[PDB]
Amino acid sequence: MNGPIIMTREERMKIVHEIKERILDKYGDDVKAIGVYGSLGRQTDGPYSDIEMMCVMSTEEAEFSHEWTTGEWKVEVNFDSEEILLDYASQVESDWPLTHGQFFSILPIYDSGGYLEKVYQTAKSVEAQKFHDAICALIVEELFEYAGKWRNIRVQGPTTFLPSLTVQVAMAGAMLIGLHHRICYTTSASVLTEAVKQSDLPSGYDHLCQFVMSGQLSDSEKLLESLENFWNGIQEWTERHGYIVDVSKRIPF
Amino acid sequence: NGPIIMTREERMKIVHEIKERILDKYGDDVKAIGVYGSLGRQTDGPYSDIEMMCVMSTEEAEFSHEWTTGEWKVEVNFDSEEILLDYASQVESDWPLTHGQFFSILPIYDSGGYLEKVYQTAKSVEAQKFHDAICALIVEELFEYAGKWRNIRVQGPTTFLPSLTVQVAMAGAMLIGLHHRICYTTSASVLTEAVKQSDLPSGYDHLCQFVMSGQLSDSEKLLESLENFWNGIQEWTERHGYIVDVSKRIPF
Ligand SMILES: NC[C@@H]1O[C@H](O[C@H]2[C@@H](O)[C@H](O[C@@H]3[C@@H](O)[C@H](N)C[C@H](N)[C@H]3O[C@H]3O[C@H](CN)[C@@H](O)[C@H](O)[C@H]3N)O[C@@H]2CO)[C@H](N)[C@@H](O)[C@@H]1O
Ligand SMILES: NC[C@@H]1O[C@H](O[C@H]2[C@@H](O)[C@H](O[C@@H]3[C@@H](O)[C@H](N)C[C@H](N)[C@H]3O[C@H]3O[C@H](CN)[C@@H](O)[C@H](O)[C@H]3N)O[C@@H]2CO)[C@H](N)[C@@H](O)[C@@H]1O
Ligand SMILES: [Ca+2]
Ligand SMILES: [Mg+2]
Ligand SMILES: [Mg+2]
Repeated sequence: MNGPIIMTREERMKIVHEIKERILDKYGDDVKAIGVYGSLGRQTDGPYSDIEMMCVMSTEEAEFSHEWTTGEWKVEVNFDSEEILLDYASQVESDWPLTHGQFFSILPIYDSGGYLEKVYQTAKSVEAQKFHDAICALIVEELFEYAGKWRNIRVQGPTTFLPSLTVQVAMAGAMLIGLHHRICYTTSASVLTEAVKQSDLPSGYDHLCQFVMSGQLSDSEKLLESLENFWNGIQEWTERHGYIVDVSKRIPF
Repeated sequence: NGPIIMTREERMKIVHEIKERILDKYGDDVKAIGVYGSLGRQTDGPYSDIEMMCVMSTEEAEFSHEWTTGEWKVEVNFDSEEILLDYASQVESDWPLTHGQFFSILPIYDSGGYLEKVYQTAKSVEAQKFHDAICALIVEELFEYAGKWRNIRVQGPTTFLPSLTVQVAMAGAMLIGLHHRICYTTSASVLTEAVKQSDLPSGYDHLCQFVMSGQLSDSEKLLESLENFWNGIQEWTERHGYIVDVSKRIPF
C-alpha cells in the first residue's frame, strides 16, 4: 500500500458514477438522492484528494456509512434517512465550521424530489441562538480548558506538549471565528488561512496563528505570551459581542 | 482571568460539595459518583479542571453539566449504567485518549459496586475490537493525512503542514496505544508516553521529535519524515497482522 496516488478529476468522477450505480442497484427505490461533497463536489479536488459522497434514504432510522480504500484512493459514503440528515444539518456543535461545509458543497448527481436542496436550505437557515449557544459552550468547554493546560505547562511542564497545544488553541479560535461569522471552512488545509482573513478577530489571534502557520513553535516563552494575549483578547471580544456566560454560582444545577 | 491556582485539598472540597448537590437533587436515582482525570489519579497540578462521573438508575439517562466559576472548571457526566457500560466497551480511534477515564476512577459514593463494574468492563474489552479500531484508523485517518500532505507537496499550502504534522503524530500515538492497549494519562503526556513504547513503526520517533521540539518550519524535512513514517506504518501493520482490505473497488 503505497497510495494515495495522483488522480485526475475525470478519474474521480468515473468512480463516483460507478458507486452511484451500485447504490441504485442495491437500494433501488429506497434511495432519495445521492450527492458528492468535499473538494470533488466543488470541483476543486487536487491531485491527491479523497472521495466523499452522501445518500438520502427513505428507510426510517437509516444511519450507516461505508469508508474504504483500494490502496490507491479512499472513499467515504454516508447513508442517512431524510429526517436524520435534516436534524444533523441544523445542529451547531463547536466544530460546525469544520463539519457543515458538507452542506454547502453538495454536487447532486441523483435526486428524486428536491431532497438535497432541502438539506441545503435547512443548513443555511439555522437560527442565531444556536450559534450563540455554541460559542458560549466553546469558551467554557475548550478555550478555558486549554488555558489551564498551558498555564500548568508554564509552572510544571512539559513544554514538549506546547507546540501541539498551541495548534489546538489556534484551531479552537478558528471555530470561534467560524461560528461567529457563520462560515464553514472549505478544506482542512484552509481553516487557519480563512480564519485570519475574517473581520473583527479577537485580539492576539492573528499573532498566535502566525506561529502555527510558520511552524516556528520552539520558543516556549513567546508561545505562552501569545497564548495569554489571545486569552485576554478572547475575554474582551466575548463581552464586546455579548457571548456572556453567568459564572457567578459554584454549582449551577 | 482564570483559571487560577488551586490545591488538591481545595479541589477535593469542591468534589464533595458537588457530590452533596447531586445526592440532594437526584436522591435514590444516583447509583454511584466518582472523580476521574488527573484529580482522580491524585496527580492534579496547579491549574487542573475537575471531572466527575455519575451512574444513574433512570433508563436512558445521558446528560452532562459543564461550567466554570471564572476560576475553575467542572464537568459532571450523568449516565445510566447500561449507557456507561456500552461506552466503556466501545473502541474508537481515540480510545487511548478517552478511556483512561475508566482507569482513573476515585470512588466517592457507590451503592452497589457500580464503578468497579464499569472499570471491569473497560479493562476486559475483546482484543478483536482493538484490531478493528487500528484497521479503521489506518483507513479513516492515516491514509487521509497522507493524501493531505502529498497534496501540500504538489500544490500547497505549507502553512497547513505544522498543524497536519501534529495531527499525524497524534494519530500515530493512537495506533501505538490501541496496539499496546494503553490509555494515556493526560493530553500532555500522549507523545512522550507513545515514543517510550516498544515496537514503534519506523519514522515515528523522528516525526515526533519535530512535534515535541516545535521545530515545524522546515517543510521539506517534515514531508520527508511523514513519508518515512508512512512507509514505517506499512511494514509495521503487515508485520503485526493489521491488514487492511484493499481488494474491493466498491465493498457493498
Ligand atoms: N459519559 C459517557 C459517555 O460519553 C460520550 O461522550 C463522550 C464525548 O463525546 C464527550 O466529549 C465531551 C463533549 O461532548 C463536550 N462538548 C465537552 C466536554 N469537555 C467533552 O468531554 C470529554 O472530552 C475532553 C477533551 N475534549 C476531556 O477532557 C473530557 O474528560 C471528556 N469527558 O465526553 C464523553 C467522554 O467522557 C457519550 N455522550 C455517551 O456514550 C456517554 O454518555
Ligand atoms: N452523515 C450525517 C451525520 O453524520 C454524523 O457523524 C459525523 C461524524 O461523527 C463522522 O465522522 C466520521 C467518523 O465517524 C469516521 N470514523 C471516519 C470518517 N472519515 C469521519 O468523516 C467525517 O470527518 C472527516 C475528517 N476526519 C471528514 O473528512 C469527513 O468529510 C467527515 N464525514 O462524519 C459525519 C459527518 O459527515 C452522524 N453519523 C449522524 O448524525 C449523521 O449520519
Ligand atoms: Ca477502582
Ligand atoms: Mg474536557
Ligand atoms: Mg474523512
